[PDB]
Amino acid sequence: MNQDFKVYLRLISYLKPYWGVALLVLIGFGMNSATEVSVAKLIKFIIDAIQNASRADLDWFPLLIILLVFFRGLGLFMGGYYTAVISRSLVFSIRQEVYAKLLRLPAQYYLDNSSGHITAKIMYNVEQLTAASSESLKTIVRDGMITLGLLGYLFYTNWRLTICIMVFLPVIGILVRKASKRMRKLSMQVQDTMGDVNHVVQESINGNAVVKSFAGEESEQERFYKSSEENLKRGLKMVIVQNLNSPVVQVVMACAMALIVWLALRPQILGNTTAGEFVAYITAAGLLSKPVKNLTDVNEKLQRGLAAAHSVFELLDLPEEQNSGELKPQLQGAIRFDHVVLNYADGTQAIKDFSLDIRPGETVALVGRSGAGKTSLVNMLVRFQEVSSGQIYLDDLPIRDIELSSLRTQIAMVNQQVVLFNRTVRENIAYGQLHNASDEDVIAAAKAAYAHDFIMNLPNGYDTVLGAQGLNLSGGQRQRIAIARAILKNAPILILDEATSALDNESEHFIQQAFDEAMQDRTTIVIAHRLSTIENADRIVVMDRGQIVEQGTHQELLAKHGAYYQLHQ
Amino acid sequence: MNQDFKVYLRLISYLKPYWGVALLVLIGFGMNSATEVSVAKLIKFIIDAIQNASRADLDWFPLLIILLVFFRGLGLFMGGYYTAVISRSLVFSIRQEVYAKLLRLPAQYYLDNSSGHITAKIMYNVEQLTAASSESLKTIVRDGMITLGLLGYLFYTNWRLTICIMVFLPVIGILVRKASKRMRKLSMQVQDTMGDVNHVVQESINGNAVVKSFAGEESEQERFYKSSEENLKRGLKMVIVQNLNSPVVQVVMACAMALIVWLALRPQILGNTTAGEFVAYITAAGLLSKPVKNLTDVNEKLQRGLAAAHSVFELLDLPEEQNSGELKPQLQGAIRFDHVVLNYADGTQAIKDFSLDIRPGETVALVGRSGAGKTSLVNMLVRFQEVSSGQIYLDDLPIRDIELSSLRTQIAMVNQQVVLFNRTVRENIAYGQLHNASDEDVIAAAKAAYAHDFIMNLPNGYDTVLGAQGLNLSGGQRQRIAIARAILKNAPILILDEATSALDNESEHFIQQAFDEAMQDRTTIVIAHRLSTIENADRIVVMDRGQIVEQGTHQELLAKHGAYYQLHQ
Ligand SMILES: CCCCc1ccc(S(=O)(=O)Nc2ccc(NC(=O)CCC(=O)Nc3ccc(NS(=O)(=O)c4ccc(CCCC)cc4)c(C(=O)O)c3)cc2C(=O)O)cc1
Ligand SMILES: Nc1ncnc2c1ncn2[C@@H]1O[C@H](COP(=O)(O)OP(=O)(O)NP(=O)(O)O)[C@@H](O)[C@H]1O
Ligand SMILES: Nc1ncnc2c1ncn2[C@@H]1O[C@H](COP(=O)(O)OP(=O)(O)NP(=O)(O)O)[C@@H](O)[C@H]1O
Ligand SMILES: [Mg+2]
Ligand SMILES: [Mg+2]
Repeated sequence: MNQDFKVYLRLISYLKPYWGVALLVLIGFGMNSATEVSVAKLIKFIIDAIQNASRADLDWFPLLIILLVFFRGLGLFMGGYYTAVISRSLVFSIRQEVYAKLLRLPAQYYLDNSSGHITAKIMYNVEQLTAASSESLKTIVRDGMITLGLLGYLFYTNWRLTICIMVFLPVIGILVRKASKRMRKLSMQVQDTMGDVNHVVQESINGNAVVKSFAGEESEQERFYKSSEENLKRGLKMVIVQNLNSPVVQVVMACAMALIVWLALRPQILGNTTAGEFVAYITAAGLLSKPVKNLTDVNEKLQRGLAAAHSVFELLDLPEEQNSGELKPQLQGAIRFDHVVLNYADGTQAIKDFSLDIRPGETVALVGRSGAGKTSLVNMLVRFQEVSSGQIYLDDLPIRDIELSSLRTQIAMVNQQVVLFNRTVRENIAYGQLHNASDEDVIAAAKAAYAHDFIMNLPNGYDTVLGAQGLNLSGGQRQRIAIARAILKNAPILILDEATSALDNESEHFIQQAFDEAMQDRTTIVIAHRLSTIENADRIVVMDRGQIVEQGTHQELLAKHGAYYQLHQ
Repeated sequence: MNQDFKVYLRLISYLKPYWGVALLVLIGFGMNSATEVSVAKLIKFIIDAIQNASRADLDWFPLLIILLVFFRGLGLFMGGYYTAVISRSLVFSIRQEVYAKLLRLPAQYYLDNSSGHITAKIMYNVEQLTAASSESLKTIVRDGMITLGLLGYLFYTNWRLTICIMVFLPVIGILVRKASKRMRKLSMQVQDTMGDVNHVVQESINGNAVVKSFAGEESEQERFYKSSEENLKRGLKMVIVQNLNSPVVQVVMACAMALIVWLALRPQILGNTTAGEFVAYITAAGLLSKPVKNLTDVNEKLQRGLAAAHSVFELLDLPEEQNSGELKPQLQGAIRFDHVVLNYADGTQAIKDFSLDIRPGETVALVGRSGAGKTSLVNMLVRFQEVSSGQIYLDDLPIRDIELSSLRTQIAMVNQQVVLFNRTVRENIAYGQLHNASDEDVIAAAKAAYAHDFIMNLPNGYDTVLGAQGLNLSGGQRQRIAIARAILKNAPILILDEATSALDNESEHFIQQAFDEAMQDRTTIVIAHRLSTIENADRIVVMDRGQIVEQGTHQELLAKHGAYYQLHQ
């Protein structure tokens, strides 16, 4: 339960480059505090000048008005503006850090956690951090200082009476604590339910074709309501708790007021400046009412931001993709699987004691049933999945010794399920590490794949902004953009995971003919089911439930009368 | 520029079932207004009882404290709580309406607009509507009434002086308007940039494999910063405008105060109850300072919510999927394409004068190059794309005459790019219209596809919660879940758009053997490139750039020595 202090301290580490502007908020809120205590002083002055008859003093009051207010504004702005600067800026730094963390999270994270839930963390939670911090830091400092000024003033004015207020403080302290802990639990619940609403909406957007074909609209609406309504009945409860706590505190303050007043309304009243001194105390006691109601109202906002900071720090403390390395060039591309075993988070054993040695500039074809672990094997080469027992040596170097970005930039991949961005055709080909390729480099790539001619037929050529998943292009078309992207990469190691599955006989013929000219001392791993493209591979690896069955050339395996010979049914 | 009134009125149509609780906020904020005006009255009373020596009257002051505060809280809660109820509830209704609208948006919307941009509309914008409305309605009503009470009180107290305040109002009015219009433009900019940040993050999540393989992290970070920073320098500008407007208004109020005071500090002061009457006016003038600063501070929050309501109403007024119909059963499934033409939003002509007549319980195979318009044609049958010229008659009934949900529920679809949810295996098979299928129905479907045995090998059988895109399953595996889903549907019309492209020779053999038993007077359209599965089709349609080339049986077309004969290379 003490974990709040740990989160508070962590947050403070971020406001180290803001110490300069931090005192600029204290100066500003210190003078606004000075302006509120000066109100009580002015009411005593205006009475004393009317009582002890001093019109000469009263002539100054109009000049004092346009001065107290001017000096308030100048301090109120200095305090308010810099608070926002510190807050909004500090949160911008967190938004960056949280995003950077995300890009460092492994492939399993992305698989286990939906877009909606992930989004709510960087969006809703970091946005809640902004609002809560920019309003709580403002109120807590501005109205906190005001309270401290007026408490000080009441002590200088009459410490005998002000000291009776301190006995009523453990009541308020217990009342604010009970409400605070209740609203924190609710803050946790209001943010989770919000990530749930985000999840429901994001999924509906992704699966719009299934939602439409299978008429799932009523069912999506139902689950949207379910999560939407929980989120509503939770924020309502939080508001009831808030809107009920602040006045109960005001009433337990009024009881301290009346008791202090009944003692101040004891026989000997002719001591203080009749009205002047008496009214000044009552005015400074009332000038305290509003800044305190503000301090109790900010508690909802404060519990909300604490729940969000806890979520942000949790995200930033998640285990991420392990990266410690060296910048090797992969040269030609020798690959060695030494007693490799691949276990998925869920305990599935996709690869079992797989051992294979690929020589540089060799075309090795992975063939087998679905569930053989072909994609699983190839995914290990780019560290999408970490080796759990065994080793992968790329040029006799343990794969994990190579710096992650140095490995990836050297291994070209044509994934089984083609992934495209909502960017131009050119931006999709010259993506990431290829974002410095010239227009001529892009056209060269699209020509190497059978992509150039269809690109030229699109409404805007290479500048046709592709839709959501490039779903404004046909099946085989999206597939050739992915090939163009990998060809442009021109990497020592190439990976073709069902790269032709959506291509017509004339596209498949040109691309395979253009992949004969792409054995430029380039090691390539082909996962194909069309026994025609497999046929010309240097080595054929028959896989079954993460193990090798057979190995060898198209002739060798057909002569063996086994699995490969039987696959020629 | 007047469009704000149109948005305001629209919003009012939502608070028709809240008229009951609406007066409960006026009662509550009316008594809190009565409590603030009673402060000025009490300060006059406390002075008058001290001046005109009435200790008997002063004995009541302690009871009045615990009464004014008690009656404030009871009104402040009644006003504050019901405001939140009305606000949060009204917005919940909008969140539902906005979501319902979304599910009614066409397939092109989903293609043209990214998940991130769409999300920001239902999430960020509807969340901004909540915050802005629940805080502006509260402040505008509570502090609006207070201002009206104190203005009234100052008129009863001294209307000769209070009337001089009205000449200073067109100054404040011009000052608040200039600031208001400036913050509105900024509110527009702060929300758009937020949808941009959402877009960048959502894309990064979807394309994590490309971001990883092509090392696009630095580039994603850059664009995240670019949109993140714009959003920061815009909210900062809005805050500067706010934090500078409120005090300038306070100073132009102080000038009206000093002028009213210099007239009240003219020779004849011995008229009013010396302190009593004078102080009461000054106190009620100062009790006005804070609720007015609140009314000028709420302007930022108000411009933010207006920009969001404008966005929400724009979303709700978008053209949606046209739906006017009749509940026909599609019976056996006769389909007639009459001089059909398909033009995509962007002007591409995917289908040109396509005419074809399918008889019920016939297997018609669509064959041709990529870019033939096979997917385009099949997509029209489920109204994913509307016919632009020509007609589609399903059982001699114009397709648009059939009610949308009635068409879709009767046409089973196995899409080219398989789409799966982050739900259990069973929930993915028995999705939407099939969400009432029993466990035995699900197992029957997965057995009909080659799915049952691999499902049984997964960590949790039919209860294995599938990942993001079902990417915790292999290629051919995800494909068989989609087949299972369509088999479970058991529809009169079946559509197989490259439904076997990821299946091994033994899965492809079982499924095609299990699809021979799925010609139960069922019309099926097969888009295949494996000339083996096409071979047994009743009719073969050779397509090229949205036109038919050749038509006929496997024998007829091979004997024709044309395109189909040439495809047998
Ligand atoms: C300690 C624990 C308990 C707390 C407690 C205390 C007291 C009670 S109670 O039941 O007696 N109640 C209350 C008792 C007292 C008060 N308040 C006051 O006596 C102070 C009111 C006031 O006169 N405030 C003011 C005046 C002049 C200003 N400034 S000025 O004179 O320079 C000026 C400038 C500009 C204008 C207007 C410009 C436009 C024309 C007017 C005046 C400014 C400014 O600038 O902020 C502000 C409030 C209350 C209340 O219940 O709310 C109960 C509980
Ligand atoms: N992330 C994952 N978590 C758990 N199990 C997984 C995951 N990815 C794959 N598997 C399982 O591991 C086995 C082999 O997977 P996979 O490597 O994709 O096979 P494959 O040979 O590429 N098959 P396919 O592409 O369909 O012809 C299958 O039973 C998968 O469901
Ligand atoms: N939403 C869209 N907007 C614009 N053009 C599109 C859209 N969808 C498809 N097209 C284009 O229309 C043509 C035919 O599309 P499509 O119907 O998907 O062909 P296909 O025959 O299924 N090809 P394939 O699946 O790759 O073998 C192609 O040139 C596409 O890029
Ligand atoms: Mg695979
Ligand atoms: Mg297609």
